[PDB]
Amino acid sequence: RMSMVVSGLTPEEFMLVYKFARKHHITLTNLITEETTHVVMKTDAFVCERTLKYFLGIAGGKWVVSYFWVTQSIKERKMLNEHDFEVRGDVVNGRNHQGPKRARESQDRKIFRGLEICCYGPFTNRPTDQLEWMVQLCGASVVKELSSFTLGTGVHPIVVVQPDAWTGFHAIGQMCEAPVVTREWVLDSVALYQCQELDTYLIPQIP
Ligand SMILES: [Co+2]
Repeated sequence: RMSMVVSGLTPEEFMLVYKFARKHHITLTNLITEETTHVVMKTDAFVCERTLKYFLGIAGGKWVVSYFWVTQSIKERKMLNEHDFEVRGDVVNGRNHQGPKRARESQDRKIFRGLEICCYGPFTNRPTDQLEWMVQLCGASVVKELSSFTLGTGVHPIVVVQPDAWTGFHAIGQMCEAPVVTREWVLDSVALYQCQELDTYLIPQIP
């Protein structure tokens, strides 16, 4: 049916979503799950802040719809089409790039097609498991330990790291034969719904 999650709103804005939820029998909740159909983002006149419910909503190929969908529907006294209120961007993508759009559609071809991803080392604003769930949702396979990468030709190993959090290293290459990228690779790739070329995110691996 319809399950809504909400992001970046104030209490008085949450209340309007609540009103809208009651009028149209839409379950409204706090946490985002697979069962959620809609993510309601706060936007400007339709770019939003990159949030966890934003990445996960896109990762699930959901309706990542601007808060304007609600108030306009409240004002026009019926459920408007999500189509005309869907979010277009953030800071990885200004105004137009169609992150959520590529995603609602593409579910056949997922950006992390046949990939083995390892979120290695400490992580901060984005928990290891949230990045893992994100990465899984885009079609990848999660590896927990560097030595657990499949010894088979068909998959490509990637090591995702968040530099700031440690005090990972430049010595991952010493423990495995995988490209090591910064977590921004995952975040952008998901934001934009297009697998980013590892090139700009690769980290110095010391021989
Ligand atoms: Co290849």
